Amino acid sequence: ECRVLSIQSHVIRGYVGNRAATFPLQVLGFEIDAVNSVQFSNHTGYAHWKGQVLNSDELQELYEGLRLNNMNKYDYVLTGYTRDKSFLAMVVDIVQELKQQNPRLVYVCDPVLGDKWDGEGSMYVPEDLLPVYKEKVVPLADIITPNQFEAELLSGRKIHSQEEALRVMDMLHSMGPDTVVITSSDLPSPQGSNYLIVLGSQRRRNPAGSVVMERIRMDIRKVDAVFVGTGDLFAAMLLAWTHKHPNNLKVACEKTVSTLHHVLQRTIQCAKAQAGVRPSPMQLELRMVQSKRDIEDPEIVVQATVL
Amino acid sequence: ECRVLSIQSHVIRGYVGNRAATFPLQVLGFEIDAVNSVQFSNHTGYAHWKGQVLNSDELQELYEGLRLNNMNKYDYVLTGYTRDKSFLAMVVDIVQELKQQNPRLVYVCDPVLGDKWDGEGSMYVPEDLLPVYKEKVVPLADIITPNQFEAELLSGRKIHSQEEALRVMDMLHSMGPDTVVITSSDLPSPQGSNYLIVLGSQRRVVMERIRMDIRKVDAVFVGTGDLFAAMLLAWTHKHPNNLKVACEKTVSTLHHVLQRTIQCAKAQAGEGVRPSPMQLELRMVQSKRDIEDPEIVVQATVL
Ligand SMILES: Cn1c(=O)c2[nH]cnc2n(C)c1=O
Ligand SMILES: Cn1c(=O)c2[nH]cnc2n(C)c1=O
Ligand code: NA
Ligand code: NA
Repeated sequence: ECRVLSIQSHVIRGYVGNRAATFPLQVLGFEIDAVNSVQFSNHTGYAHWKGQVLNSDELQELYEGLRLNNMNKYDYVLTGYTRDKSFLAMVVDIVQELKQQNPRLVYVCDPVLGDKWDGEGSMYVPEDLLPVYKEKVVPLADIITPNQFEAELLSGRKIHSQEEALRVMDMLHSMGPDTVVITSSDLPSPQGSNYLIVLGSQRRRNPAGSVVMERIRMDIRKVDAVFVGTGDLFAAMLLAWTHKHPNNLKVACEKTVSTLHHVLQRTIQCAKAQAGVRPSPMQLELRMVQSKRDIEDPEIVVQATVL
Repeated sequence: ECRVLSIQSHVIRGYVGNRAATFPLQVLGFEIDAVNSVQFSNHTGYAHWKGQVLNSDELQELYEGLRLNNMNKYDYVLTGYTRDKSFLAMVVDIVQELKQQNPRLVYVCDPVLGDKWDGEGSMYVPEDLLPVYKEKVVPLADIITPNQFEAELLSGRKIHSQEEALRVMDMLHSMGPDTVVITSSDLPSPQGSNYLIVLGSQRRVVMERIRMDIRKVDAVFVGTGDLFAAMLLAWTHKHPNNLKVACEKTVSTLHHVLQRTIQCAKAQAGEGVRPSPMQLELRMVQSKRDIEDPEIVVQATVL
């Protein structure tokens, strides 16, 4: 089996965090264990929400149970939105130990920090997490999925073009991860302003022992709606597809993105049908269960360009 | 869509409570929402375990979030192992309101209280819960899945035979639930000493009673009851007026999961060697196909 330790948020209603990542990965045959970092009624995008949060001591306690039972052996660790520094610090110590047990362990990290909605975006998490991500998390990460804003904060350099983005990706590689994917863009696109850019870069040592790097690009059609959990789903699927195609970033990224496409298209349709009228957050909840078939064998609806 | 609110335990490693009921129900297309009554590193059958418990106040606030957003509309509610009196009490108040919100809501309840090994009965929860189950839970439930021991405790009458079991089930029906299934019993089967009898009764007035003779296994699995209730919910949903088929698919599904689980357990633990709780964890993920369309391997007989 292939074991994944996913430490993310949980909601009763809806799909974000572990709710967005668990079903798909289970459907794909992964033994995914879910540590819920928070338990809320629904995501914070709704008008109302209530719930509890897990603290760093409780996380450590849970890991103790696993350790005591000699069940602290994983192939992958997967994290995303993290709200607290001591929690993030604990996540770091846990990954560090799991990597000692298994040096081949792959840590997939979605470095959630914030986004843009003008020019100079804003953060979604305490600023004191940035230094921890820079000095502790990223260095341990093997695969990261920052958006442009996050790539800039992590690298400490702004991005105004594709070449600058690639330079940032090289900087991020030097910080630690062999696979870097700047998930969202807003860089010029030959197809217009209705498209966003996805850039991916993967460094690996081939059979002959040569260290090479593969770079790809995708121009994805934007959507006129605010979805939640897509980044969590993107990271989970990237994990799954790079696992299946370890030396082919292109195919891995094309399947990840296509899976997202099918889920979002189905979600958009159902959302509209449930009215007209801008759908509510509830109606825009990802149609995960209904996308089982697309998750298993996604029809490739987009092709990446080689860089 | 068919929404299900499942209030059960959560474990990081393994499959029990919500871990045993969610994946299968999702695979089957249900929009199941999971309220984790606890979050443990693994079930209590291991040498060690750590975790936290959700208290009744936390359950209420989580529900408040749903209510405030008008997301308190469910087609089903699913509960199982509960340990606190106050938590269970909070659970009935919620089902109470959810039923007020949706009169057609079906409440599937697995009355976890205890079980009888050799002959004597052992309790799994504080006895201060029995009164709550009898007086408030069961009366609210529409489908219950007690083993023989639990049925005896709920009805207050002992069972020594099949017809006494059916009379107890008639008693449980009068208490409220239209569907009653005795998932496990000490009753004898002509199939041999290695089989146990399962009895089901559904009211809809017409009554449908069925019987299944199931093979036993010299191994202790955790989460099977949780999975049984989830699947019974799923299949009774697909076949609402046919307890016979709903139970054959439910039991057939468990068979495939346990069969696969036992084989992998022995493969990991050499022949002759008794598998550990870790090796005995249900092989849920690998049973996706069996959950979607279970090959029928057991026939129920209409009584
Ligand atoms: C996007 N998103 C959310 O909106 C959210 N809300 C609560 N947890 C959450 N998590 C983990 C998340 O990733
Ligand atoms: C059988 N069983 C257990 O033994 C257990 N232990 C902790 N949660 C548990 N749940 C939800 C359960 O169903
Ligand atoms: Na992101
Ligand atoms: Na039981």
